[PDB]
Amino acid sequence: KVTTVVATPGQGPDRPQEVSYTDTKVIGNGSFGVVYQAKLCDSGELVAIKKVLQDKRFKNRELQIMRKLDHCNIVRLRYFFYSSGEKKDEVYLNLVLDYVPETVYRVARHYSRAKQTLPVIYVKLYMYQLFRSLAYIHSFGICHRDIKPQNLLLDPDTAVLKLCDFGSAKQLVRGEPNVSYICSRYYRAPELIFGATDYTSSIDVWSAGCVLAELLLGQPIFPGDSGVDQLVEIIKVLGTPTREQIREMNPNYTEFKFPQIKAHPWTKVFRPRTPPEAIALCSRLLEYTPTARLTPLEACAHSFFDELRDPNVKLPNGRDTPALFNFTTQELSSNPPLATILIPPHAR
Ligand SMILES: C[C@H]1Nc2cccnc2NC1=O
Ligand SMILES: [Cl-]
Repeated sequence: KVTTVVATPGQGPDRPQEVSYTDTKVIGNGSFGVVYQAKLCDSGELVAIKKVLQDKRFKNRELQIMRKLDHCNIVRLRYFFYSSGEKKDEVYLNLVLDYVPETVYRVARHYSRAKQTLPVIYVKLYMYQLFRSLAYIHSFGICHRDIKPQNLLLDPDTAVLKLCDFGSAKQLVRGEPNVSYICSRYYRAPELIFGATDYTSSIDVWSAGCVLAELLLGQPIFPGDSGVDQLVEIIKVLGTPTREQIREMNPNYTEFKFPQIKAHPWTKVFRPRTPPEAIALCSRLLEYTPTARLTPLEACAHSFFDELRDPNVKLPNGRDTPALFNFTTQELSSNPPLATILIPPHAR
């Protein structure tokens, strides 16, 4: 079966063209709808189609955001079109996205089940690209709100990483309140658990730190029973937050009645084989005080990733590393001076 739709390019001008695809099969699910895999008749290239029920009255936040983005470390919106569904009054938005099958989650699971550790070189590669993609979106004031291993797609051969699933993403506006119960639980920042509604894109940074730790440990670092137990799991490592730290998180409620627990030193949290740079970076990601956390750009500048800036660095499969230094002014906006560190001599 060959299907044809009138679809508008994602980043291109607003002019619909005919698009044909075949080999359609379901590969994903969610409250939003369904996700298909298909092959374009033109390029024979594989693509994901995210199908979301559309409230014809309101605009789709994910579409808006997706159309603005153009980055190597973000899954790009090829096309979008509309279709019919069930009732005669229902309209579905379809997002035609890059198809990348492997995920940081599956990759990390293979290692975890083999009682093995993911080689630090990959940790650096993956985390660096994640921080770069976050630096990009944050420069637009856009927060992802769902950073987790499942949302990090991997090309196993090039070690290119791409951020996906902007269904929870939003452009944060100082003054306007945001929902607190957001993000996947293990990767949920502490302020969110405190019911904060005036939070910043630094919640993504917390999430990223959770991913790093998980990759270093072989399992989630804060595996909470629930949204509230999530805080207990956190406390059992960072120790009870101080009254000032709690104040910083902008709480809607603090009546938790948590028992007094002392911090567990980072060096003790990880395997002894763990590089200090990784521990050091982690400790400045997972901080109670939101403003105390590194920005993605600073994180990219961290020493943990120095090896990546070495002119001789190579992928374990012998190939060259993906392009990591081709920054744009947009990307460096939050702190241009960092270019000195981010863009190395040999790269210029
Ligand atoms: C939406 C997200 N889904 C997906 C699943 C498997 C492979 N690639 C994908 N691309 C995506 O954007
Ligand atoms: Cl490789």
